[PDB]
Amino acid sequence: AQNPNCNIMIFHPTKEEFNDFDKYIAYMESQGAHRAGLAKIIPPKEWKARETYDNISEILIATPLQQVASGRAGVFTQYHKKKKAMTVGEYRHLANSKKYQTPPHQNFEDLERKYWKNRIYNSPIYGADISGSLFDENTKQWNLGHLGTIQDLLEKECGVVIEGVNTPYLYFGMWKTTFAWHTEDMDLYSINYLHLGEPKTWYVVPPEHGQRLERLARELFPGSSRGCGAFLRHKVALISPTVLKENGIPFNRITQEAGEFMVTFPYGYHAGFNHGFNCAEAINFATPRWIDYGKMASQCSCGEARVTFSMDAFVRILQPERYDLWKRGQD
Ligand SMILES: O=C(O)CNC(=O)C(=O)O
Ligand SMILES: [Mg+2]
Ligand code: NI
Ligand SMILES: [Zn+2]
Repeated sequence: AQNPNCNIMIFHPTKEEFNDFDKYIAYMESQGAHRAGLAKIIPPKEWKARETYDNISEILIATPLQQVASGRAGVFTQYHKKKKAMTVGEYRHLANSKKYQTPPHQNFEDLERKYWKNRIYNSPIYGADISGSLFDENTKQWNLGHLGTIQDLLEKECGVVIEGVNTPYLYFGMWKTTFAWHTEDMDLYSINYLHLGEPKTWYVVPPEHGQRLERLARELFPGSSRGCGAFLRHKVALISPTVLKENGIPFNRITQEAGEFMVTFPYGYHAGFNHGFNCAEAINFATPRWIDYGKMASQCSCGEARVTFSMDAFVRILQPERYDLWKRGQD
């Protein structure tokens, strides 16, 4: 069995190996990369996503989100308070202000210590989930707006044509912006490219151990768990590495830098934080190996999780018994 300790693997594809996206995902899996839940892909030195980032300031962040925490430093939830619209140039100036800028630090480990000690005492503002792309149309390799769609994969595997579309999203971050513990919608893959700026630290639980994280979360968030049998779908709960280690939960950590891709694998729980002003692009995707995970994915039906149009068909075809209850949650 490849990668039996479920370590995060780092890949360096050549320019020739960078041509065929599907083939390279399957290669990484042949080496056991999915057992970690997360892999890093460093593009060949010949590749670029676009020519420059000098002309992005006029992108609008229509609904910036202030991430307000409740709880204790290692075990907390966050809610998102909507703020007034601002441009990317306005948001960058805000991120660099004395109130929001990254503090002085020695290295990534010192900054990680400061994040976990202090995060709850501040409310950073995140530009998340903005439909769009920063890849140039002429970038032919690993262009996240030109991937094979999940609807086409379901049709190729199962024979059924379905409605829906699959497009990328932009994330503009600042110091202490946080992504809560989650797996993807329908336990899909994700791919994330860090276009510019400061790093992103990730934490991940191997897919084979995801239910250990779920049991801890039910213990640590007992009101939320009574409310919803899949409350981590709400994407609000944070648990620190120290707390995970105290409770024997298997996990790994890695820091992504500008110019790097990360891939999350089906049912790989992940969480993390941004080091300072940055911009990432991400999209969900599927492969043949996903179908079995999609059929078994948990679902939130309490009303909270509320998701895209395109998840309807995935539930309806892969999970027909759950469909009626899930759709009640959506309405
Ligand atoms: O970058 C973020 O805020 C969160 N990203 C993801 O969870 C992802 O790419 O799957
Ligand atoms: Mg612009
Ligand atoms: Ni994710
Ligand atoms: Zn729910």
